[PDB]
Amino acid sequence: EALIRDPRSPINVESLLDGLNSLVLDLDFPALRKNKNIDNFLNRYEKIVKKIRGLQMKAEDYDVVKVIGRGAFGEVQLVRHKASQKVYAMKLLSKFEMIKRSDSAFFWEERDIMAFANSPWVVQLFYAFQDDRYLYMVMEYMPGGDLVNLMSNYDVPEKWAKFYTAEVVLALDAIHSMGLIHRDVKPDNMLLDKHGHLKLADFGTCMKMDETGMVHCDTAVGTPDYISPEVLKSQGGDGFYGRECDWWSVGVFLYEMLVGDTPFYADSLVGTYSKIMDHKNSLCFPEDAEISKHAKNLICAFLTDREVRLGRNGVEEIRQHPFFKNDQWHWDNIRETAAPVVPELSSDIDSSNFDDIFPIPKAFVGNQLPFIGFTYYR
Ligand SMILES: CNC(=O)c1cc(F)cc(Cn2ccc3cc(-c4cn[nH]c4C(F)(F)F)ccc3c2=O)c1
Repeated sequence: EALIRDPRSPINVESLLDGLNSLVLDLDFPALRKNKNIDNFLNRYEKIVKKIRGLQMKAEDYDVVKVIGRGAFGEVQLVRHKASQKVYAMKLLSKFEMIKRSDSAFFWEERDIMAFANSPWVVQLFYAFQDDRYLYMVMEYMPGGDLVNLMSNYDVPEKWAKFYTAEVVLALDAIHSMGLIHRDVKPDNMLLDKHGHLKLADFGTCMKMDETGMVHCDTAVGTPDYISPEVLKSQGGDGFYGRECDWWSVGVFLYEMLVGDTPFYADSLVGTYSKIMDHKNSLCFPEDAEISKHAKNLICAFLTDREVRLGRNGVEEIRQHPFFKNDQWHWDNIRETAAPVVPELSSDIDSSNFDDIFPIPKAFVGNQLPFIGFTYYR
């Protein structure tokens, strides 16, 4: 009864119900019911399980206002809780699609981080639940938009980039000191809160480090404009990198904010992938840049090989780069100072910073087994 009480422990009630409910799910097919045992079970339990499924958090308890972001295996809806009228962002992952086209385990870390970091820098998850087709992650909704939309609507001044970069650095470092590497740092994944401050999201790509502070992966992950050369090189086996691969992407982000184009752009993927590997020969600023001395400096210090990449030793040697000199904040209080863009929000459901958007088995498969334990209620 002890381990049962722990919502992190593998055998809490949320888990025990998921299994029982996953069992009925994966067994109630006319083919399989031709086994006596399976029918005996589904007889004794199908009525109760259907009643139970109704009492558990389900997709229907959420008014859906707009789809505000799509993705590889699902979408993110702006939803309002019908019974409590509270407003959340709800990510949906498709069990169908994760099973076929994925490692289909990325979601545990993504949930665990958003449910337990309790950091100013990490989007907070309140509920994880599921049904026969989908995983659901219910999180605080960030009404400021992402840094993509913002760069889309402003001539970003270095004062601002000095602000946003610092917040991303503190956030990546927060994520880091929790043992995790965020392998997919893009302006798409940096979100702005009610007051215009940064929060990281989409931890689909997170990997916990070992005690030596490295990860050993053997598949290239991320998105191509931002892939670091070691992760890109790691696709060929013997991938050994540390958290410095995030600072590479922080580099790409500063470049894109100030220049307006990604530093290793190419018409094709193979072009970008090649341009990344050849970064000593391919990184150049446009002659008509109007980029600062220290700005171009910091960016070049990020976009180099991992052996010599700035931030290798720690976060403290990024903070002290002259690019960060400013009459507007210090490093230990930047989330307490005013943000360069504060969203004019009229309502709790303001969606303005957002643009608009199985087989039946013969025998037993157990397609719902990977998802036992995902349900969680804070
Ligand atoms: C392997 N990755 C996938 O399959 C995948 C599936 C998806 F649906 C979406 C994505 C990428 N993406 C896009 C927007 C997004 C927005 C929020 C969020 C959280 N709180 N508030 C919001 C906001 F209001 F900004 F929407 C949280 C996560 C994501 C996010 O992950 C990836």
